[PDB]
Formats: sequence, C-alpha cells, structure tokens
Amino acid sequence: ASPFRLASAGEISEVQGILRTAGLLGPEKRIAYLGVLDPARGAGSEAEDRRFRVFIHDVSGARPQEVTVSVTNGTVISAVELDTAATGELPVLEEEFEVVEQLLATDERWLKALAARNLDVSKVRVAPLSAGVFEYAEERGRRILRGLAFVQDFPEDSAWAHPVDGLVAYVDVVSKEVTRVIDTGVFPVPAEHGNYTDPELTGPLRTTQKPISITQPEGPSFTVTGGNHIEWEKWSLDVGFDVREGVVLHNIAFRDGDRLRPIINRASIAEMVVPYGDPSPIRSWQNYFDTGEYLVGQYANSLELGCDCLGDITYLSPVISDAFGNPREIRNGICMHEEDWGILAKHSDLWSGINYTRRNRRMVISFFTTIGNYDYGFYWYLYLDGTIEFEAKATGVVFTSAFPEGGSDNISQLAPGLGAPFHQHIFSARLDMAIDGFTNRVEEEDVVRQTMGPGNERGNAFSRKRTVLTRESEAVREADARTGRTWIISNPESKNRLNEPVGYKLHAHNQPTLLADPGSSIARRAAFATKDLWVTRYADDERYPTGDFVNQHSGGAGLPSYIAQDRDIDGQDIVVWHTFGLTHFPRVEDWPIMPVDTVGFKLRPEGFFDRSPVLDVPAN
Amino acid sequence: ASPFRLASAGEISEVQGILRTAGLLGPEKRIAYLGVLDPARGAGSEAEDRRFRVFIHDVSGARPQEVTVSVTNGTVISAVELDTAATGELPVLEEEFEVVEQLLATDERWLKALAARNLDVSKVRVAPLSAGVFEYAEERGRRILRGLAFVQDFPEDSAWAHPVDGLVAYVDVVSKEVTRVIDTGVFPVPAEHGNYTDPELTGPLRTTQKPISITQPEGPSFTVTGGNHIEWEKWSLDVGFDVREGVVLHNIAFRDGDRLRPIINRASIAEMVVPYGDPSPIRSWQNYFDTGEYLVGQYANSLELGCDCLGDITYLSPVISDAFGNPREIRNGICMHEEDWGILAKHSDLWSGINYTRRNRRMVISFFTTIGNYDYGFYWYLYLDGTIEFEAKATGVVFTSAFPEGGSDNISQLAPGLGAPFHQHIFSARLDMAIDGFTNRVEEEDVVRQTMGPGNERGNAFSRKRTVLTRESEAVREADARTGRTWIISNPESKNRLNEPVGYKLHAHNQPTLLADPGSSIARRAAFATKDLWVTRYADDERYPTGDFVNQHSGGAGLPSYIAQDRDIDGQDIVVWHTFGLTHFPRVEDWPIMPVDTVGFKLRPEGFFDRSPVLDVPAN
Ligand SMILES: [Cu+2]
Ligand SMILES: [Cu+2]
Ligand code: NA
Ligand code: NA
Repeated sequence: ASPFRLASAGEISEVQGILRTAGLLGPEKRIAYLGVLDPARGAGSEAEDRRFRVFIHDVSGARPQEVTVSVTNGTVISAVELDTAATGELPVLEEEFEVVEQLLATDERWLKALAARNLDVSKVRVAPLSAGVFEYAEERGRRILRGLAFVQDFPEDSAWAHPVDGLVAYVDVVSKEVTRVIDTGVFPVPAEHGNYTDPELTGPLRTTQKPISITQPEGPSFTVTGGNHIEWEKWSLDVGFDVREGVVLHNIAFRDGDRLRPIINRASIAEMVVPYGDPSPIRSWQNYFDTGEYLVGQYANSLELGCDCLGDITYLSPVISDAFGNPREIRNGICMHEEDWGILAKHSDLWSGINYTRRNRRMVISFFTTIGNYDYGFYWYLYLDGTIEFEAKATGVVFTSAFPEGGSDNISQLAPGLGAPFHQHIFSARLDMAIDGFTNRVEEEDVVRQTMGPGNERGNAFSRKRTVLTRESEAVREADARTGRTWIISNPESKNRLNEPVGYKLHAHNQPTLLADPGSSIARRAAFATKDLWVTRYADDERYPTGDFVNQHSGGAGLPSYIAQDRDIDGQDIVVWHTFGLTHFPRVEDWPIMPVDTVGFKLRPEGFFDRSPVLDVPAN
Repeated sequence: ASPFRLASAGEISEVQGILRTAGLLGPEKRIAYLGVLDPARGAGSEAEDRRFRVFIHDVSGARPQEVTVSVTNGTVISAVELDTAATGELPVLEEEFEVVEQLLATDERWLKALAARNLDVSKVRVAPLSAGVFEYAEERGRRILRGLAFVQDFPEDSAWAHPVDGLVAYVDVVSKEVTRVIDTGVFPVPAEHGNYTDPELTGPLRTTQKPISITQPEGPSFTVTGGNHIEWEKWSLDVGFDVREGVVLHNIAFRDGDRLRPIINRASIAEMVVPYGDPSPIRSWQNYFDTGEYLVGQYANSLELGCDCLGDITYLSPVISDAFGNPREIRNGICMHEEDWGILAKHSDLWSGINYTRRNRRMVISFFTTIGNYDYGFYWYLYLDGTIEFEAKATGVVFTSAFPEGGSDNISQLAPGLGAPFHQHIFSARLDMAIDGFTNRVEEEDVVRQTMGPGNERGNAFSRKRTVLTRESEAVREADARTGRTWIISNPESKNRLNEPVGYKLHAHNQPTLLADPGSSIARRAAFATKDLWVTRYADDERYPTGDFVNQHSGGAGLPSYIAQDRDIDGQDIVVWHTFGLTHFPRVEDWPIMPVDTVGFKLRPEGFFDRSPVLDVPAN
C-alpha cells in the first residue's frame, strides 16, 4: 500500500513490458539506470501512481533517452532524446567494463608496450576507469573508458600488488576502438605479492580470540511492516533502495507522546567523488564519481550472517534491473539490527541519595558496496536520544603505482618499489529537511569570544551568535572548527514549551574539502566538494549535487547552477547538502588490505523536545 | 612482583604507621593526597623500593607538609613544609564540603538573605566550590571555599532544579569564618521539580525494549596477571590507579612477532577544568579543576554488572587512603572487557575471486566519577589494528542558575525561570611517549595545496609537509582543521623495512580551546587549555599541566614554567600533552538529567609496522 515501498520484481518486469510495447526497448537498447520516483509534494495526491525513471543506452550509437513510466497505468509519461555532448553521458554499464581488456589485448600499440616490459598479455588485467573531461577533443560525444594495467601472476593472485606504471590507454566502448595508447617509459613492476590469505604472508593464524556471542532471546525491539517500514523506540521511517544512491531513508519521524513529528523527509548520499593527487600523466585524470558514474547500489554485496552483520539481523533483499530490464535480487543486501551503545545517562546524587543509570542503544541500517579495489560501508544510526548519525567505512585494497626512484611528494611507499598515490574520498549527504513540517530555516552558529572589560570584568564570559541564511546566494558555507561552527535547522513556526523554535543541530567532522586547484577539471565537475554546506530550496528535479549525467560531463550542472536561482530559504521547504570526506595519505599499515577508516556527521536535537526524550527508558 | 602493581591495603596501613611514628599524623592532621610514585628512569632497575607521596593538611592552621615515605624500608625519605601563599593550597578535603553549609546556617547575613526569600534554612543545600584567585587580598594564604545555594523541597528532591540566584558566600574553612556574603538581588527560585525518577515526569516506562544478551561462552580473550597486568591480542600493559588522576596506563607495548615493542610509557588524564562563562558576579569566579582541586579518583563509582558494564566483565577494586590514613577499597571501580567493533577489513575481488571479511574488536578499560552535579566516564580503548583511543563521556545534571527576565547572552533557558550557564569541559592527556624506545621526536603534518602550472598541468596534485619540533619553545602548537593538521611521534633511530622512521599519528577532534580572555585569572591558571598540543622533555617532577598544588594558585604553574626551560626535544625522552574539550551551550534536552556527550582523541600507527598488523586474525 505504501508509496515508499521497495520496488518489486513484478514492477521491474512491468516497466520492461511497457518500454517494449512502446518501441523503446528493442535488442540494441540497454537500461543504464532504473529507479522509482518519489511522490510529488502533496499529502495524499494520487491514490497510487508508481512512476519509474529510466536511462536507455543504444549500443549502435543512436542517441540515448530519458524515459518516465507509470507502472500503475501502463503508460510512458515522457521520453526525451539526449544530446550527450551537451548534457553528459549515461552511467557506465557493467558490460562495458569487460570490453576494455579484450580490446587492448589485440591492439598492436598495447602489445608492443607489454613486450617492451616482458609481460605476457594473458596475465595483464586492465582496470577500466571513468574518463572525465580533459584536453582530448575527439572524446566529446563519445563513451570513453581509460585503462590502467596490473599483472596477475596466477588466477588467485592480487593484481593490485603489480601495477604496470608508465602506461595508459583510452577506449571508445561503443565503436570498440582504442583511441590512444600512451607509454611514458618502463617502470619495474613491483614483484612482492599482496595475497592476504597466503599463510606465507599471514603467518600462523591467532588462536587467542575467544567468541563474543550477541543474541536477542525475545527477538529485536523493532518491527518491520509493509516490507520496509520500521518502527523502533519512538522512531518511524521507511528504508528505500536506489541503484544509484544505495540505501535511502524516507519519512524519518519521532513519536513524541501522541504526535508523530517529522524530522527528515529524505536522507541519502547523493554523490561521492574520489580524486587522485598524483600529477603523473598516467593518473592525473583519475577521479571516481562512484555514485554518479558507476551507481553504488548496483555493486552492493550480499552480507553474510555472523561475518558482515553480527547479532539478531533482519535483512532486506532489494531488487534492481539488469541491463535488459529483468529483475535482479541483491540477496541480503541490507542489514538491520539494534545494538547496545553503552551508558545513556548517569548520576549519583549526594543530596538526594538517588543513584541512576540508563543504557543507550542504536538502530543500525547498513549496506556495503565494492567498486574495483575499494569497498565502502554505508551506516545510518538512530539513537534513543534523538540523535541521527551517518558513518562511511572505507576499506579494500589501495590503488597502487610504481614508487619512483628518488621519491615522490604525491605518492606513499608501501613495499619495495610499490607506491600508493595520495587521494581523497568525499561524500555529499542530501538531507531534505522537515523539522516538525516543511517550513524550515538554517542558522549558522559560531562561538563568540568576549574581551575583558565593563560587564565582563573578570574576562570569563563567552557567548554565541546565530546568523539566519535567508537566500540561496548566501547559503554556501565553510567549516570553522576554531569557532566551533555548527548549523541549526529550525522551524520558526513550531515552538517548544519555552517559546523557542524547535531545531536540530548539524555537527560536522571538519575534515578538509577538495584540495585540487580551483581551475581544475575536477573542481568544476565536483564543485559541491569545495564547500562544507549548501542550502537550496526544494525542487523535484534537483536530485544530485553533480546533476543527472555526471559521466564525461563538463561543469555547468548541479549545485552551482541551482544556487543561482537565489530562492528564498527562510522558513521554506529546504534541502541541506553536506560535504564531508577523508584525505588519504596511505600508510604501510594499509597494505596489503586496508583496515577500516571512517568519516561521517551527526544531527542532535536542539530544543526540539520540551525536556530529555529518554526519561521513560526503563532500568531493565 | 611488579613495580607497577596497584597499591594494597597493607601498603596504605604501613604508610599510616610510618607517618604516625614519625610524629607527622597527629589528630590535627589530614591526608589530602596519597599515591604511589612511579619508578625512576632505569632500564636495569632491580631493587624494589615502593615509595608513596603524601600531602598532609593541618586543621589547626599549621603549615601543611609534603612527605615521601618508603614502604619497603619503613622510613620517611623527605618531609618539606609548604608555604601555600607561594606554591598553592592542598586539594579540597571531602570533610570540608559539609563545613560550608553548616557554617553558613548560623551566619546572620546568610540567614537574613534566606529570610527575605522565605526559604527554610533546613532546606537549603550549599554547593562547596573552589575559590580560585581574584581580587580579594585577604584570601592569599588562606583555605577558602565559595558556596552557592540550592533548595531541596524534600529529602529525595533534586536540588539542582531550585537554584538561589543573586547570592554567594565565601568561607575560610580552617578558621571557620564567613568572610563575605554577597546579595545582589532577589531572583525567583525556579519552582518546577527535576526529579527524573518521578512517574509524573517520566510518564509510563517503555515496554518496547527487548533484551540484548552479550556473553563470552569460553571467557574473555585477555589475561590478567599480578593483579593489574593485561595481555590481549598482542597488547601488553599495566593498569594503575591514582587518587588524583584516576586510571593510569603504564608500559603500553605491542608484541610484533617475537619482539615486545613499547609505544607509550605512561598515559593519563592529568588535569580537567570546567570554566564557566557567565559574567554575573555570583558565578564569574567559577572554575572547577576536577582533577587538580578535587581528585577525580577518590569519587570513582562502584560499577554495577549489567547496568554500568555489560558483557563478560573483569573488575579491579583499587585501594585509596581516607583522610586519616585508613585504606578504603573502591569495590568494582574499574571495568575491563572486550567488545565487538564491526568490520576490520573487507574486500571482494573480481579478478582473484576471493571474498574476504574480518571483524574488529577493542579492549575497554573504564571508570566513572561523580563530582557534585557532574558525572564523567573515562574510557581507554585498544584496537586490533594498533589504534589507541581515549573517550570521555559527560553526563549528570547541568549546573543551574536563574534565567533572567529579558534573556541572557551567557545562559540557556531549560525550564520556566531556570537557566544553565555556558561552560566548557577541557581535558589534558599527558602521554609519556616511548615509540620503540625513548628516543622520540614530534613532527607537525599539514596538507599542502599546489597551484596548477608546470609539473601540475591538470591542477590535481596535493601533498603534505612535516615540521620537526626541535626545542620546547617551538613546541606549543595549535590545531588547524582546514589543513588537516596532525602530529606524528616517531623514533628517528628505529626504521621500518622501508628505511623510514617508525611512528604514531595523533588525530585530534579539533574542538575549541579555552575561550576566556587571555588576561583572565583562569587563562593564567589553566594555561595548558589555551593550546592544543605541548611537548616537553621528560622530568620526573613535571607531572601535571597545572603544577602540583592547583587550589588557589595565582597562575603560571605547570606547562608554561616547564617549557620555559627550552630543552632539546629532537630525538629525546619526551612527553606529549594534548588539550581537548567540549564547549557546552546547554539545550532543553539536557534537562533534568543529561544524555551522554563525548570527546576524545586517538593515535594510529604510521609506518610503525612493516605491513598491516592484523593479517593473522582468523575468519571465525
Ligand atoms: Cu583511500
Ligand atoms: Cu557541561
Ligand atoms: Na525540505
Ligand atoms: Na618519553
């Protein structure tokens, strides 16, 4: 019944049938993106209209199309032909990745380069990577992938240990042509293996770890209804899944007495960019938009009970489309569970003689994706006290290169001759706010230091100031950790019992933003990543900070174009976009497989409630 | 057998007997501090000599003394008379708390102030607070406490809900005189109760929480020997306890193959200060040095199984001295346990077909203390991957005031008429480093942005720079979150297999430091709190960042005096002092009892190991 339910296998098959009947999905067509559209604004609106958005690629070279379908009514709502040289290429297809290595294996320039290095072409794996937009005029309007080579000594070998530096090739994956092969010189291929399951490298496994058993004898405290609606410890929300964004949270609300109070209408990671900081021409083009170019939901892992998710686990198995419009289930792709989270509140009072302790817990919703060498975990947490938190966990195998003789200012050494280029991992969280409803505003809060003198004679006073962001042109903000800068999202028309507007405060980690030169291609394509906070007025078609078509798209779309409308955001339906990320100078301990590192943000209530919301938690 | 074992009841008893026989512990004497001294520097220290340091107060007004005794040989090593106007007063005694309320109850100015407010003196509780050093010349050389009043409507009532604003008294606790009563005007006493166990306020308790059972069917993975020596997952350390600092970690080392490698020689929270930012003369003097003035270890809680510490818990019960030299056990005062910590490392590799997941764990050592209205949890964590982390958890009841009509720039409103002054909670971690031994140095590492141009034609490059801190005069450092600033502690004489010095990287949270005006009394007395990082050359008498006698010391003691020696710290026995803290603008959700908020820091290996140290963790 719910309009926010997960897409079903039948819905995806029905989209396929509708597209076929309409003449839009013949043998030369491929589905590059398919996802369900959120309901338009309007409580109630259509009784039920499930609409899907589809990006359709054509392998013969014809123009691709963007199509909206109503599965409820069996109709195509709109279909537009795309001019990709203008608006961007479609996301990379999984079938295009394998094309790269196969085409290079028969190219005489590639074979000549490998022969100069005494490498057997049958052992050379090619990582197929997104191309970006640089100086090559022949790439405009064409679907290009760039390939970097790694040697696999045997079928179970980790090829990442053996980069073939000095060599890169560019491939047109539609016409099946190798456009350029660039060879800047022979580097030694690092010889040490990186096989982290080889006993020669692990040594004998530890026998010292005793088991930790986490069980829930009476079952979990949350309920799941309608497939994806969660109720847990006064929280209410719907768990969505989109092949581009991954897990999406809808309708986050908190039951305060007899009233269900909205907090966030939609929360997602709407883009993530991984820019590399090595100026070598072999890699200076390298920037992954994992969300916009690759689609992170497509590569979600099946999560194993007792290994990936420990405890009393409830799974969701989302369904996505393959490239022909057939439904594909990602079995056990989303883990949901609650976990203990230490002390919630504690006080031992001398005067009253009362000793009081309560324990905290959090609800966890997570998925993991694998994009080539990297593996990312996406974790959303809900806490008893009203806190909402997101955490990204980065692991996998670092991307490698040769380590130059004489050293490098842009590459770490991991092993003899083996380097790891400096890079960042930067996320954009899109928070469609609904603090007690849709009339919201954002204030920037800084600590204020005060000078000793009249009215502050002992020089101890300090204060704070809040600045309302009234229009989009002034809502592009930077962090300032020194002044304790945070941002408050409040509802000026909903007041707590002290007659103050209810609100939530966003706490950032204040990590560095995009480091690239402001004139670079990546700074223009990932403009969102250059500032910590953006606020826009809600609009149906403003979904991603980088725009709809990120692959091989120059600047011109996304947040800088949205903000130019300079719309009123003071007590309006607004969207917060928060940039946060990790700057990775790889260390020896990251090799041969990287221990998890983390980054995130959290939101805490700020006068949203009339007192602590966890006074009714029992002692157990 | 270990020199680092916890003090035993028998040692305390022997100290008391030694003091009594020497004539140093008469009926007018009180022990204000007693603690075991660490062994002096010596890699061949063989002869056991357990020495105790004692501060002895005199309730009749004679000069206090600092005494060092040898329990092994039964002798007084040294005894020095103290001039407290010069070097500071002794820590506050628990028995002096009651004296403030009792002395005021018979003072005619206090009673007249209560009578004007129609308050029954039998219902007025007085918080006994440290005095600091301000403008009152008559206080120099005298033990002063200041008192603020709260109303308790009945014996089980939370008095913090009912502050009596506009009134403060100063008390000489040795001569038992009330030196000043200041009445600045009548404020209404807030009338709502804050009784968080009263069903009228909590409402009906939730019935929705199902149990989470955490067990270890084969017992824990760590071992405890000699009372306080821990071995866990390659880590080795000794858990100490001092009545001033609380839990202290000694000899933190990691077993790398067949080598026990030192990392940290001694880790402690060596001071914590809570400065208030309300310029009212009723509170503008208010600054708690919880460690230095009150001694956080003596107020440690007994921790209850299943409530404070959940899981398979191993307890330590440290012994301290009471004011007369009798041993007092703090039953179950330290919790130790391991806990699951999610994914450690994960990769699914397309080319090799190998799917790999390992789980992480951490060892937790914790204690909880209560200082008046505040309760603080101190948590040390050791992770499988070599990470060391500290976390402070702040809860309890916020300190309250009246909320003025018209509002305030320095006080939050929590309930009708009820305010909570702005304040900070600032900690100093003292890390006596020993990275692979005692020859260490500190480098400051900043991210370096690069301009687009020759050698960086695409404008993507970025780098980093490291600056060695070579002398104490240049080793007072500030955070810079925008440039990703961290500090590396390395051993220039111990290299990894890549011929780079081994090291550990300190990651700070980059929260604001002390906000008070630089000319203020608190800025002089808590100078450590004005900067994020200090490095000193080790000296055995440089123990606290605020000096030995913090109470009513006029300023400059501790770190500013130490670093003025300008000693060589480039490849030497060094100590890192990290300042970190919470800036607390109280929110309505903090009332009537505050949900935990946290702050801390962590250290991660940086080329300490020759590759990841967790390759030998099994799948389980
Ligand atoms: Cu990385
Ligand atoms: Cu506080
Ligand atoms: Na909104
Ligand atoms: Na040292």
